[PDB]
Amino acid sequence: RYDSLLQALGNTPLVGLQRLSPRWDDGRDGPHVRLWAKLEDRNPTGSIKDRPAVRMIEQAEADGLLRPGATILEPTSGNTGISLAMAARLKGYRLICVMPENTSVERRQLLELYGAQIIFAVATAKELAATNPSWVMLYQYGNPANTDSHYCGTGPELLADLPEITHFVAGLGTTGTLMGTGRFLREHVANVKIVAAEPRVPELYDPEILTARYSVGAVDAVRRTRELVHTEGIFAGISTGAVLHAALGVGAGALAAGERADIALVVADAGWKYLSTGAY
Amino acid sequence: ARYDSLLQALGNTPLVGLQRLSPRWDDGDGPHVRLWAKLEDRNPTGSIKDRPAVRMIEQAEADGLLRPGATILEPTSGNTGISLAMAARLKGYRLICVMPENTSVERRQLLELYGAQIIFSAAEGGSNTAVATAKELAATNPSWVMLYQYGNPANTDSHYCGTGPELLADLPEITHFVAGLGTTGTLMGTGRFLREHVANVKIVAAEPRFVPELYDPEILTARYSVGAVDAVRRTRELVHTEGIFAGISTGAVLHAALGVGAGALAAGERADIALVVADAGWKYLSTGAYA
Ligand SMILES: O=C(Nc1ccc(Br)cc1)Nc1cccc(C(=O)O)c1
Ligand SMILES: O=C(Nc1ccc(Br)cc1)Nc1cccc(C(=O)O)c1
Ligand SMILES: *Cc1c(COP(=O)(O)O)cnc(C)c1O
Ligand SMILES: *Cc1c(COP(=O)(O)O)cnc(C)c1O
Repeated sequence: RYDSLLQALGNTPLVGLQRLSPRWDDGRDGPHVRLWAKLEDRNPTGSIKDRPAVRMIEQAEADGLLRPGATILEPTSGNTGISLAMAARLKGYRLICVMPENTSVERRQLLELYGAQIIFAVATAKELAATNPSWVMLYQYGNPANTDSHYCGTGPELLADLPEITHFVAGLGTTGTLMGTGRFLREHVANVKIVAAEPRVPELYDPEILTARYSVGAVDAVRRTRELVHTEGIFAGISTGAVLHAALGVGAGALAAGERADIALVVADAGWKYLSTGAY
Repeated sequence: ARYDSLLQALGNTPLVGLQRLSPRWDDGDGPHVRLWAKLEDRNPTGSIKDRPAVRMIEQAEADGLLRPGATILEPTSGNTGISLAMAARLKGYRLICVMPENTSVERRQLLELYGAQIIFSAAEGGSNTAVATAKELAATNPSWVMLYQYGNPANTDSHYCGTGPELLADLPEITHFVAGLGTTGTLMGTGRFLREHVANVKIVAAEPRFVPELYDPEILTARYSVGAVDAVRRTRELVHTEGIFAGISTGAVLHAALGVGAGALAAGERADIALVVADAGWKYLSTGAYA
């Protein structure tokens, strides 16, 4: 038990996708090729972003860059702003997000609910921060604490739950998830594969880390999200579907090569905020 | 630990202290009065109903009453439908939900996504009408299996064997348990396990301003009615002060738990009060309650 919602963060579960795996059981036909989904919607605000956000705020607090009542500014497409907004409420900070306008209304309403101000993006944010040296722009595209939240949280957990791991599949945006988790995994698990999926350059990006990079179209992503919820029950956001497409490629490949695989993949958030789009 | 199936990643939900919101968080001018939030939005479909939906099916499975291909029928205000819709996809069953039209669009959406048939019963009569409609649909077509959540003891048992033990493990110093009073499973099963293990424990109900066959009034200390308006206000207050983005029934439980908390404070008595967050705010956004 916890004294704050902020502590009820991480230690997310890992779930075997038996129905969707290319081959769950070892058989006379070859070794298993299993997909394991890690449910990051199970964090305080519904997404993996609670990890880096919280750690970024705590990290600047400790660096002495924040004082109560202070204004925090972050460019975000939604999830980090929501995470940050939650944390700024409890800690007594103001939040301003710089966001693209083609975003789902659900994001707006949660930002508003948490008391965030929205300006309808990195460049914009950078300009405003230059204009207001009072403000703190944690900057998820370059803040080492993004990568650390994953090196120190996601990665270790994944290793603890899946020591037989062969591949890790995540989305590539700020790149924190793959740089943190991936470097930790490569530092502990020999010949481990680190696989991005991106839509068809931050400062956190390390080119040495990725093993693979699938580009995934929007139609494939949506299609795959639906398959996931039809077949495993998992009500995931759309990034998960791009991720899952790239997991089925690696899987198909392990199946064809008769090699054993256990393929951890990230469910970065749930479908809730994507409903308005009518992709579900 | 890991799970071979989403069906297993269920229960063992977190319990978090509400420091800002508890009347008196520090035991120092009075003993403390503490609110503890058990977060049942941490469940496969984001609701406490995962506990009972799963256990009803499995227990039906056991008793011989189900074998896939089979079609389940259930009346629901949404949460139970969703749980059952998810569990029915994995187990190879078809689902019909009877649900009133007043319900939020988000519930409809999810139900269809999981691919349940939904008969929207008329708003007039609420759940009585959703239930009566299912009984009549059951009466045509006896092959459809109605688990019946208002009377299936696998509902009360899911909380007796899960929710309760989990509470007692995390908050052994517990003095009250507050939860909404719907099918009555949560309060009956959690309340029965706790009365057995914790002497003097208070079981407190919240209900909105027919009697389910699960309902044993012996288990309850007190029934608090709560208006929608107070529920919305307390739900909003919960996010503003503790960051917890809860559903509206959680506001009603919060409103009732502060009553009890306020009671303990004013009499200088220690209270450690556990309240259920039955679901998150996601399915309530279209209502406008969060604007
Ligand atoms: O990169 C993604 N999502 C994503 C979607 C599809 C694919 Br394919 C890969 C990643 N999200 C993201 C990236 C950078 C910042 C934020 C943010 O929430 O502020 C989110
Ligand atoms: O009783 C509630 N919610 C509720 C709302 C306000 C108050 Br006060 C107490 C409970 N939900 C409920 C009850 C019975 C069945 C279902 C269902 O999801 O089918 C939901
Ligand atoms: C942030 C995010 C990603 C990408 O994670 P990064 O660590 O930023 O690369 C993918 N999907 C969702 C839903 C996200 O919020
Ligand atoms: C079911 C439910 C309740 C009440 O619980 P019962 O165990 O049915 O009495 C309260 N709130 C929500 C959101 C629910 O789905």
